[PDB]
Amino acid sequence: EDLRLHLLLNTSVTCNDGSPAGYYLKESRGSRRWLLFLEGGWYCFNRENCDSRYDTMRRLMSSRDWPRTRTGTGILSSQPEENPYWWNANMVFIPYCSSDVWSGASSKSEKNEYAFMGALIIQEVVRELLGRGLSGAKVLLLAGSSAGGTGVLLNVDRVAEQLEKLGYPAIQVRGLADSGWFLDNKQYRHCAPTEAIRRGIRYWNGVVPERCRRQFQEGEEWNCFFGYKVYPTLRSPVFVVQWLFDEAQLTVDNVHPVQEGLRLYIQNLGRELRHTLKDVPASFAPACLSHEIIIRSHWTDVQVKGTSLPRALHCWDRSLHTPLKGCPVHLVDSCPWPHCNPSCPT
Ligand SMILES: *[C@@H]1O[C@H](CO)[C@@H](O)[C@H](O)[C@H]1NC(C)=O
Ligand SMILES: CN1C(=O)CC[C@H]1c1cccnc1
Repeated sequence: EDLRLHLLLNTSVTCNDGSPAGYYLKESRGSRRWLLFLEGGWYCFNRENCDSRYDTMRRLMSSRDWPRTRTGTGILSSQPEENPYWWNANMVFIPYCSSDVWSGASSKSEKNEYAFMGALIIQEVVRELLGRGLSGAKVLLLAGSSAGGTGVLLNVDRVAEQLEKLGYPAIQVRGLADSGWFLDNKQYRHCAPTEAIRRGIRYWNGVVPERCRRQFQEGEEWNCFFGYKVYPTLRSPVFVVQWLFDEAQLTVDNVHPVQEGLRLYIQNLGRELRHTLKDVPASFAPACLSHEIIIRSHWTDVQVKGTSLPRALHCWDRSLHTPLKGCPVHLVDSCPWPHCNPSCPT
């Protein structure tokens, strides 16, 4: 089940500390499908808080200690029983070592203690994979969880543009954003989350998709980190997986028996998330308190309206060949409290 580490041949494309970035790959020679998964794990946004992350979360800032292999799990598993959706695909795990929500385009230098190269890491992984078989692909699914899910939204159209400009117009680029669809909502108690993104973008030289940038304009690029604002600007097909009560959303909202004020807050959050997905035709949004799903081994277990996530993704593939009989692609729970769906993870 193992994916093998390859450090980037272009060693100018680096993790935060200047060590080379890389990717883990398991090829499937009989397949023209490629799954490129972006790991998540928050971010850091100034010298002091990146230094702390370097002390105790160093694998998210450096390749120096990465293992030579990783086991593929969930959507990265090659076992049909664990991955009914894409078990025969070529599998790529791209470690998150740039701490920039995959948006950065800044090298380490005499003025920069850290490199923030997430956007460039994605493009360099794609370039190097073209020499390893990606050139023959029919579908490239850029997937990701948490900050990696936001990274999908920020980067899927740039991957599509890169392959067009390199002369590969037959590769269909698509996105799968898991747990990366956040609300810039009012907190339950008062930390300034949107301010941290704004500061981060300046620290990272962060880049956002061009059409979204042109809408919000200079200084307001932080808006494009919020799915409901950036998604309408995207041209590539994007399937959105989002728990209605995402634990990271609750964290940025300062939410941890439940009285009326908090009950109303939680119910309003789920309703707002539901509302932002009403016109997202490929989506899976269960009424659960959880965080991430697609690379979890039991990702097969959750269902919305009787349809599992692997089935919904399979129906999405069919829709991209009018709605499909018994094969839905838009699956959003309507019940208003975490675990009102009996299939929620424990
Ligand atoms: C290596 O990466 C750097 C930084 O992204 C880029 O500017 C440069 O063109 C790359 N070199 C090659 C040979 O691909
Ligand atoms: C990008 N994000 C994560 O990786 C988890 C939480 C989310 C976020 C939203 C708003 C402000 N800061 C962070």
